[PDB]
Amino acid sequence: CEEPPTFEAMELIGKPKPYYEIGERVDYKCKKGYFYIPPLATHTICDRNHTWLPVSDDACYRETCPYIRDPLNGQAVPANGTYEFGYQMHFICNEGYYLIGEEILYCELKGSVAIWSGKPPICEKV
Ligand SMILES: *[C@@H]1O[C@H](CO)[C@@H](O[C@@H]2O[C@H](CO)[C@@H](O)[C@H](O[C@@H]3O[C@H](CO[C@H]4O[C@H](CO)[C@@H](O)[C@H](O[C@H]5O[C@H](CO)[C@@H](O)[C@H](O)[C@@H]5O[C@H]5O[C@H](CO)[C@@H](O)[C@H](O)[C@@H]5O)[C@@H]4O)[C@@H](O)[C@H](O[C@H]4O[C@H](CO)[C@@H](O)[C@H](O)[C@@H]4O[C@H]4O[C@H](CO)[C@@H](O)[C@H](O)[C@@H]4O)[C@@H]3O)[C@H]2NC(C)=O)[C@H](O)[C@H]1NC(C)=O
Ligand SMILES: *[C@@H]1O[C@H](CO)[C@@H](O[C@@H]2O[C@H](CO)[C@@H](O)[C@H](O[C@@H]3O[C@H](CO)[C@@H](O)[C@H](O[C@H]4O[C@H](CO)[C@@H](O)[C@H](O)[C@@H]4O)[C@@H]3O)[C@H]2NC(C)=O)[C@H](O)[C@H]1NC(C)=O
Ligand SMILES: [Ca+2]
Ligand SMILES: [Cl-]
Repeated sequence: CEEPPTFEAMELIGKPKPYYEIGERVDYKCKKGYFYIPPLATHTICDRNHTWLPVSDDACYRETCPYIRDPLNGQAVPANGTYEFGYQMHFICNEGYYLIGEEILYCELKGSVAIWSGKPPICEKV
Protein backbone atom coordinates (compact mmCIF):
# COMPACT_ATOMS: atom_id res chain seq x y z
CA CYS A 1 0.00 0.00 0.00
CA GLU A 2 0.93 3.64 -0.41
CA GLU A 3 0.63 6.44 2.14
CA PRO A 4 -2.31 5.90 4.57
CA PRO A 5 -5.19 8.42 4.43
CA THR A 6 -5.15 11.89 6.00
CA PHE A 7 -7.85 13.05 8.36
CA GLU A 8 -9.13 16.24 9.76
CA ALA A 9 -9.17 14.88 13.36
CA MET A 10 -6.48 12.13 13.22
CA GLU A 11 -2.74 12.46 12.61
CA LEU A 12 -0.73 9.38 11.61
CA ILE A 13 1.75 8.23 14.33
CA GLY A 14 5.32 7.90 13.04
CA LYS A 15 6.43 9.29 9.65
CA PRO A 16 4.79 8.21 6.34
CA LYS A 17 6.48 5.48 4.27
CA PRO A 18 6.18 5.32 0.44
CA TYR A 19 5.27 1.62 0.43
CA TYR A 20 3.62 -0.57 3.09
CA GLU A 21 3.69 -4.41 2.89
CA ILE A 22 0.37 -6.37 3.10
CA GLY A 23 -0.60 -6.93 6.71
CA GLU A 24 1.17 -3.76 7.81
CA ARG A 25 -0.70 -1.73 10.41
CA VAL A 26 -0.71 2.06 10.83
CA ASP A 27 -1.99 3.87 13.94
CA TYR A 28 -3.30 7.40 14.28
CA LYS A 29 -3.84 9.98 16.99
CA CYS A 30 -6.19 12.78 17.82
CA LYS A 31 -4.86 16.15 16.65
CA LYS A 32 -3.91 18.84 19.16
CA GLY A 33 -7.49 19.84 20.06
CA TYR A 34 -9.30 16.52 20.04
CA PHE A 35 -10.43 13.81 22.46
CA TYR A 36 -10.87 10.12 21.39
CA ILE A 37 -14.21 8.63 22.44
CA PRO A 38 -14.46 4.77 22.56
CA PRO A 39 -15.25 2.37 20.79
CA LEU A 40 -14.32 3.12 17.09
CA ALA A 41 -11.05 2.30 15.28
CA THR A 42 -8.11 4.63 14.74
CA HIS A 43 -5.80 2.31 12.83
CA THR A 44 -5.73 0.41 9.62
CA ILE A 45 -4.19 -2.50 7.90
CA CYS A 46 -2.93 -3.00 4.39
CA ASP A 47 -5.18 -5.78 3.05
CA ARG A 48 -4.51 -8.22 0.16
CA ASN A 49 -5.79 -5.78 -2.42
CA HIS A 50 -3.05 -3.29 -1.53
CA THR A 51 -5.62 -0.83 -0.19
CA TRP A 52 -6.17 0.28 3.41
CA LEU A 53 -9.11 -1.00 5.40
CA PRO A 54 -11.74 1.72 5.85
CA VAL A 55 -11.29 3.86 8.99
CA SER A 56 -12.61 7.26 10.13
CA ASP A 57 -11.62 10.48 11.83
CA ASP A 58 -15.18 10.36 13.20
CA ALA A 59 -14.08 9.10 16.65
CA CYS A 60 -11.71 11.92 17.51
CA TYR A 61 -13.97 14.51 19.16
CA ARG A 62 -13.38 18.26 19.11
CA GLU A 63 -14.43 20.10 22.25
CA THR A 64 -18.03 20.66 23.09
CA CYS A 65 -20.16 23.58 24.22
CA PRO A 66 -22.61 22.79 27.07
CA TYR A 67 -26.12 21.23 26.87
CA ILE A 68 -29.55 22.77 25.86
CA ARG A 69 -32.81 21.55 27.60
CA ASP A 70 -35.60 21.34 25.00
CA PRO A 71 -37.49 24.63 25.38
CA LEU A 72 -40.81 23.34 26.78
CA ASN A 73 -42.89 22.40 23.70
CA GLY A 74 -40.27 22.25 20.98
CA GLN A 75 -37.30 19.88 20.82
CA ALA A 76 -33.72 21.30 20.82
CA VAL A 77 -32.57 19.33 17.70
CA PRO A 78 -29.02 19.80 16.30
CA ALA A 79 -28.29 20.03 12.55
CA ASN A 80 -24.65 19.44 11.73
CA GLY A 81 -25.71 16.87 14.38
CA THR A 82 -23.26 17.27 17.25
CA TYR A 83 -22.69 19.42 20.41
CA GLU A 84 -19.03 20.00 19.36
CA PHE A 85 -17.69 23.40 18.24
CA GLY A 86 -17.94 24.81 14.70
CA TYR A 87 -21.62 23.95 14.29
CA GLN A 88 -25.20 25.08 15.03
CA MET A 89 -28.25 24.56 17.28
CA HIS A 90 -31.73 25.25 16.00
CA PHE A 91 -35.02 25.93 17.73
CA ILE A 92 -37.73 24.68 15.30
CA CYS A 93 -40.98 25.38 17.08
CA ASN A 94 -44.08 23.26 17.10
CA GLU A 95 -46.48 23.66 14.10
CA GLY A 96 -47.91 26.86 15.63
CA TYR A 97 -45.79 28.02 18.66
CA TYR A 98 -43.29 30.70 17.49
CA LEU A 99 -40.16 32.24 19.02
CA ILE A 100 -38.99 34.77 21.64
CA GLY A 101 -35.30 34.14 21.09
CA GLU A 102 -33.55 33.17 17.89
CA GLU A 103 -33.97 30.16 15.60
CA ILE A 104 -30.30 29.03 15.61
CA LEU A 105 -27.59 29.03 18.34
CA TYR A 106 -24.13 28.46 16.79
CA CYS A 107 -21.53 26.64 18.93
CA GLU A 108 -17.94 27.71 18.28
CA LEU A 109 -14.42 28.61 19.49
CA LYS A 110 -14.32 30.85 22.57
CA GLY A 111 -11.00 31.06 24.39
CA SER A 112 -10.31 27.31 24.66
CA VAL A 113 -13.81 25.93 25.26
CA ALA A 114 -16.55 26.59 22.75
CA ILE A 115 -19.90 28.18 23.70
CA TRP A 116 -23.03 28.43 21.42
CA SER A 117 -24.12 31.82 19.90
CA GLY A 118 -25.45 34.05 22.70
CA LYS A 119 -28.58 32.99 24.61
CA PRO A 120 -31.39 30.41 23.74
CA PRO A 121 -35.09 30.91 22.70
CA ILE A 122 -38.34 30.88 24.65
CA CYS A 123 -41.14 29.01 22.80
CA GLU A 124 -44.28 31.02 23.60
CA LYS A 125 -48.00 30.75 22.66
CA VAL A 126 -50.79 31.87 20.24
C1 LIG B 1 -9.64 -4.06 -4.80
O1 LIG B 1 -8.79 -3.13 -5.48
C2 LIG B 1 -9.40 -2.33 -6.47
C3 LIG B 1 -8.28 -1.38 -6.97
O2 LIG B 1 -8.60 0.00 -6.81
C4 LIG B 1 -10.63 -1.58 -5.95
O3 LIG B 1 -11.12 -0.95 -7.13
C5 LIG B 1 -12.36 -0.52 -7.44
O4 LIG B 1 -12.56 -1.26 -8.67
C6 LIG B 1 -12.98 -0.65 -9.91
C7 LIG B 1 -12.10 -1.21 -11.03
O5 LIG B 1 -10.87 -0.51 -11.20
C8 LIG B 1 -12.93 0.81 -9.96
O6 LIG B 1 -13.88 1.17 -10.90
C9 LIG B 1 -13.19 1.61 -8.74
O7 LIG B 1 -12.85 2.98 -9.23
C10 LIG B 1 -13.72 3.64 -10.15
O8 LIG B 1 -14.98 3.05 -10.01
C11 LIG B 1 -15.95 3.85 -10.62
C12 LIG B 1 -17.20 3.42 -9.89
O9 LIG B 1 -18.14 2.92 -10.84
C13 LIG B 1 -19.26 3.67 -10.72
O10 LIG B 1 -19.72 4.17 -11.94
C14 LIG B 1 -20.45 3.26 -12.72
C15 LIG B 1 -20.54 3.92 -14.11
O11 LIG B 1 -21.85 4.37 -14.42
C16 LIG B 1 -21.75 2.95 -11.99
O12 LIG B 1 -22.52 2.04 -12.74
C17 LIG B 1 -21.32 2.29 -10.67
O13 LIG B 1 -22.41 1.91 -9.81
C18 LIG B 1 -22.23 0.56 -9.58
O14 LIG B 1 -20.88 0.13 -9.38
C19 LIG B 1 -20.39 0.27 -8.05
C20 LIG B 1 -18.90 -0.04 -8.11
O15 LIG B 1 -18.60 -0.85 -9.23
C21 LIG B 1 -21.21 -0.63 -7.13
O16 LIG B 1 -20.73 -0.54 -5.80
C22 LIG B 1 -22.69 -0.19 -7.18
O17 LIG B 1 -23.47 -1.07 -6.38
C23 LIG B 1 -23.24 -0.10 -8.65
O18 LIG B 1 -23.55 -1.42 -9.20
C24 LIG B 1 -23.09 -1.65 -10.53
O19 LIG B 1 -22.84 -3.02 -10.88
C25 LIG B 1 -23.96 -3.82 -11.31
C26 LIG B 1 -23.35 -5.14 -11.80
O20 LIG B 1 -22.37 -4.95 -12.82
C27 LIG B 1 -24.82 -3.09 -12.38
O21 LIG B 1 -26.03 -3.82 -12.56
C28 LIG B 1 -25.17 -1.66 -11.98
O22 LIG B 1 -25.83 -0.99 -13.05
C29 LIG B 1 -23.91 -0.90 -11.61
O23 LIG B 1 -23.11 -0.71 -12.78
C30 LIG B 1 -20.26 2.97 -9.84
O24 LIG B 1 -20.86 3.86 -8.88
C31 LIG B 1 -15.84 3.79 -12.18
O25 LIG B 1 -17.00 4.37 -12.78
C32 LIG B 1 -14.56 4.53 -12.62
O26 LIG B 1 -14.42 4.51 -14.12
C33 LIG B 1 -14.16 5.67 -14.97
O27 LIG B 1 -14.19 5.39 -16.38
C34 LIG B 1 -15.39 5.69 -17.16
C35 LIG B 1 -15.10 5.39 -18.66
O28 LIG B 1 -14.19 6.30 -19.28
C36 LIG B 1 -15.82 7.13 -16.97
O29 LIG B 1 -17.04 7.35 -17.73
C37 LIG B 1 -16.09 7.36 -15.48
O30 LIG B 1 -16.47 8.72 -15.29
C38 LIG B 1 -14.87 7.02 -14.58
O31 LIG B 1 -13.88 8.09 -14.65
C39 LIG B 1 -13.88 9.08 -13.65
O32 LIG B 1 -13.52 8.59 -12.36
C40 LIG B 1 -12.10 8.40 -12.11
C41 LIG B 1 -11.96 7.80 -10.71
O33 LIG B 1 -12.46 8.67 -9.69
C42 LIG B 1 -11.35 9.71 -12.29
O34 LIG B 1 -9.97 9.53 -12.01
C43 LIG B 1 -11.54 10.19 -13.73
O35 LIG B 1 -10.87 11.43 -13.90
C44 LIG B 1 -13.03 10.33 -14.08
O36 LIG B 1 -13.56 11.51 -13.47
C45 LIG B 1 -13.34 3.81 -11.79
O37 LIG B 1 -13.04 2.54 -12.41
C46 LIG B 1 -12.32 1.06 -7.49
N1 LIG B 1 -12.84 1.48 -6.16
C47 LIG B 1 -12.03 1.83 -5.13
C48 LIG B 1 -12.62 2.17 -3.72
O38 LIG B 1 -10.82 2.01 -5.28
C49 LIG B 1 -11.65 -2.50 -5.24
O39 LIG B 1 -12.53 -1.72 -4.43
C50 LIG B 1 -10.92 -3.43 -4.27
N2 LIG B 1 -11.82 -4.48 -3.79
C51 LIG B 1 -12.24 -4.48 -2.53
C52 LIG B 1 -13.18 -5.59 -2.07
O40 LIG B 1 -11.88 -3.63 -1.71
C1 LIG C 1 -25.67 22.27 8.66
O1 LIG C 1 -27.01 21.90 8.38
C2 LIG C 1 -27.81 23.00 7.86
C3 LIG C 1 -29.21 22.39 7.62
O2 LIG C 1 -30.04 22.49 8.77
C4 LIG C 1 -27.14 23.65 6.57
O3 LIG C 1 -27.70 25.00 6.26
C5 LIG C 1 -28.35 25.13 5.00
O4 LIG C 1 -27.54 24.50 4.07
C6 LIG C 1 -28.31 23.86 3.08
C7 LIG C 1 -27.30 23.47 2.04
O5 LIG C 1 -26.32 22.59 2.56
C8 LIG C 1 -29.41 24.78 2.49
O6 LIG C 1 -30.67 24.17 2.48
C9 LIG C 1 -29.52 26.24 2.94
O7 LIG C 1 -29.16 27.01 1.66
C10 LIG C 1 -29.35 26.66 0.18
O8 LIG C 1 -30.42 25.68 -0.17
C11 LIG C 1 -30.66 25.58 -1.67
C12 LIG C 1 -31.73 24.49 -1.96
O9 LIG C 1 -33.02 25.03 -2.20
C13 LIG C 1 -29.36 25.24 -2.49
O10 LIG C 1 -29.68 25.23 -3.87
C14 LIG C 1 -28.27 26.28 -2.21
O11 LIG C 1 -27.00 26.08 -3.00
C15 LIG C 1 -26.68 25.16 -4.08
O12 LIG C 1 -27.64 25.02 -5.15
C16 LIG C 1 -27.56 25.93 -6.30
C17 LIG C 1 -28.48 25.37 -7.38
O13 LIG C 1 -29.84 25.52 -7.03
C18 LIG C 1 -26.14 26.06 -6.85
O14 LIG C 1 -26.12 27.06 -7.87
C19 LIG C 1 -25.19 26.48 -5.75
O15 LIG C 1 -23.87 26.58 -6.27
C20 LIG C 1 -25.24 25.43 -4.63
O16 LIG C 1 -24.65 24.22 -5.13
C21 LIG C 1 -28.04 26.29 -0.63
O17 LIG C 1 -27.62 24.99 -0.28
C22 LIG C 1 -28.70 26.56 4.43
N1 LIG C 1 -29.43 27.22 5.56
C23 LIG C 1 -28.75 27.67 6.65
C24 LIG C 1 -29.43 28.28 7.93
O18 LIG C 1 -27.52 27.70 6.65
C25 LIG C 1 -25.57 23.72 6.68
O19 LIG C 1 -25.01 23.89 5.39
C26 LIG C 1 -24.92 22.49 7.36
N2 LIG C 1 -23.53 22.76 7.69
C27 LIG C 1 -22.53 21.94 7.37
C28 LIG C 1 -21.15 22.37 7.85
O20 LIG C 1 -22.67 20.92 6.70
CA1 LIG D 1 -15.56 13.99 10.62
CL1 LIG E 1 -7.80 1.67 18.10
